[PDB]
Amino acid sequence: DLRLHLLLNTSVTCNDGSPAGYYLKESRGSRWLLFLEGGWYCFNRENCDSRYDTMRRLMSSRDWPRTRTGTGILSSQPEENPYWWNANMVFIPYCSSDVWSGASSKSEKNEYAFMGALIIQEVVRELLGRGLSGAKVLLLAGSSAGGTGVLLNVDRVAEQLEKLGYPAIQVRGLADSGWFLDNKQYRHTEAIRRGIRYWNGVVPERCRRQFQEGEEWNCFFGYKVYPTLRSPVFVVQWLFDEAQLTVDNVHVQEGLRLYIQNLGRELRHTLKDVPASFAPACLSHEIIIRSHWTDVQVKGTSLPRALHCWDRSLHPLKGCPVHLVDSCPWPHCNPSCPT
Ligand SMILES: Oc1c(C[NH+]2CCOCC2)ccc2ccccc12
Ligand SMILES: *[C@@H]1O[C@H](CO)[C@@H](O)[C@H](O)[C@H]1NC(C)=O
Repeated sequence: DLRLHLLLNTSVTCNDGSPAGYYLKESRGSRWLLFLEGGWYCFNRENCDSRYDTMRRLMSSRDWPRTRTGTGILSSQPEENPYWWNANMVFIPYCSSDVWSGASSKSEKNEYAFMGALIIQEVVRELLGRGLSGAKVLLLAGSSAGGTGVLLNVDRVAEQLEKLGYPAIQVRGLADSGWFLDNKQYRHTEAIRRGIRYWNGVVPERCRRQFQEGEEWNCFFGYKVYPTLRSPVFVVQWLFDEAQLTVDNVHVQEGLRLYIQNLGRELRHTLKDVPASFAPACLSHEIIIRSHWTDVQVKGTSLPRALHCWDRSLHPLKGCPVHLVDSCPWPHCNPSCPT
């Protein structure tokens, strides 16, 4: 169980103005995993109002429970988490509906607050007083919108710790199911463009400088923002991601067969030069906090093993690979895919 702490700076809020927060389980014998929850987003007054009605835990802390059970990479049991079972564990709930990009308070012109980028900054600052000041490695991880959130925020956390005087903490990222293609749909980007303006969204500075004003939406797509990042980032992405297919209007004859095979090939291509990555040929979505995340393998290597090999590479390795991408071209051509 991880224990809830609401932020002491009550000006850093969820969408409805309630305080944001984090769930923490300390491990005093260890020198930190900070996980960003996902859950889509909203981009105007009308669809944010709908989300407040039936997805309110993603917009408010008013009904959060006092504890959460750590699962998958957040579990403290070696049988469930061979990778980092002894680490300090943090779960940051997603209550800003902005893909963790926003920096805008609720005001007399704004019905909702969109503060995802500032929530991450404030969690880091308050954790430094609870033990993070002594850390050797801070791994910023996340699933779905939280995985895109890692890509948008990992270099800002690194800069924050450097400016605060902690140059010895190594900041790294782990992006799960947050690597999308802005491709042609099977049946018939504007929502991101509108969302960024609604949220006052912020993107990493080197990427912003490349694409310039009005084109910041580009930095939400992994294959465009990743080359601009300085922190080490491990990318986990199913080749046939269910959220990607939903946006593509896919739910089998020749036209759809070719569409699906082309999607897998394009995703494989975007990862060819990503040295730390794990990309199985499965139809699924998210994995790192699922309890059975230890089951899937690529070329004989599990995801917990690949992450352990990544740790060793940051001190190629014999029998300990870090770049693992399936080549077979159809969902479940990998026998270890989730049923
Ligand atoms: O915008 C898209 C997404 C989701 N976006 C959400 C926010 O961050 C980045 C990805 C997924 C598939 C898409 C396919 C084609 C065009 C746009 C797409
Ligand atoms: C609380 O957070 C806001 C927004 O980031 C910031 O402007 C303010 O300085 C913070 N308060 C303190 C005491 O640091």
